[PDB]
Amino acid sequence: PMFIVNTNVPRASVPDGFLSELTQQLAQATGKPPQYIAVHVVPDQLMAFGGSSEPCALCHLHSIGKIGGAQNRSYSKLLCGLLAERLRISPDRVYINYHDMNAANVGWNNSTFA
Amino acid sequence: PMFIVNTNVPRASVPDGFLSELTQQLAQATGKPPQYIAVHVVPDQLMAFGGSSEPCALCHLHSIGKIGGAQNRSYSKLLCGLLAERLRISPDRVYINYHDMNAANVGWNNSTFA
Amino acid sequence: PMFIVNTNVPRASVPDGFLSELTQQLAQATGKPPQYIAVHVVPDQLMAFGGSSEPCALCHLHSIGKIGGAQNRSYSKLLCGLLAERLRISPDRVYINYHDMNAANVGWNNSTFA
Ligand SMILES: [Zn+2]
Ligand SMILES: [Zn+2]
Ligand SMILES: [Zn+2]
Repeated sequence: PMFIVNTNVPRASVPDGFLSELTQQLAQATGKPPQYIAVHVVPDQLMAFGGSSEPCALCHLHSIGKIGGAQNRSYSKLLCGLLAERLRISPDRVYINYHDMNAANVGWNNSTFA
Repeated sequence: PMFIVNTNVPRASVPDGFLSELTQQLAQATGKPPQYIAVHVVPDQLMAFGGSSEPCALCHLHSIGKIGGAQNRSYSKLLCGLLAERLRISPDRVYINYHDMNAANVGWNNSTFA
Repeated sequence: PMFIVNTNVPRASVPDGFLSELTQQLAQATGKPPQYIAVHVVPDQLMAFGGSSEPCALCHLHSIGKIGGAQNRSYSKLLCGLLAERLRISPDRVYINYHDMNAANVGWNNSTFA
């Protein structure tokens, strides 16, 4: 899994330990080994949500499998919870795009997962 | 809908009001309420288009529906027009990837849009 | 084709000529003219791979065609090779997501590629 969060929250408002928390919780929620989880946080962005520059987040989760209606609801509850608690972003100002990747379309270690 | 533009144009060359203009025009083009539109501009990037570093833009539009051949032509005319007029980027140095998302694959407010 | 690499390697560690090298190598690999290749490098990112903040890269390649099982293995060897040689990133700390785009879903020059 690869998770990116783009946010207008400033860098100093991203708490120490946040990438590690993301990694741990995504490993558990997806069932994937932590070694395969990548996370990326992009603060200080020029963004708006509903025309408003109040705190917001635009995110993507790519995974080989483990994507679907019920799973995605679970991930959203988890991730919006983290963004609210750690970054003080309202859940109704977060979008997360979920992408189920075919193994043949993910490169890693000089090859692909197919 | 959510729109990102990545560009090598400097931040100081992004005019005041640009995010609001994007929001408004995307609402109008997609037919979706502006409260549902998110926009993100990333200036000062290290980028090349066709081997050179004159102003350029690489963009993504994710939407739950409202994506298709004729619609996408209309979005491109709109968005390239805005990038040309406001950021002084030539339309032939803009790529826009259009992604039609399933509602179950978009997280928002602790759940999905399903 | 368009290629983005997001990395925690610092900007000063990105060699002069890297964008040009990516452009030329992608043109050769995809068989597309360099005029159609766009490249984007984003250094200094807050990211982790497997919970670790050692050097890593998270990448995307979007192309209209030229994506598939064998082609993607070849691109992965090529691109991991470049990131190892030029940015000193281990191949086992690189993910590349390959996205085969329909021509009608790529905007350019006020229209689409359809
Ligand atoms: Zn996406
Ligand atoms: Zn895309
Ligand atoms: Zn992707």
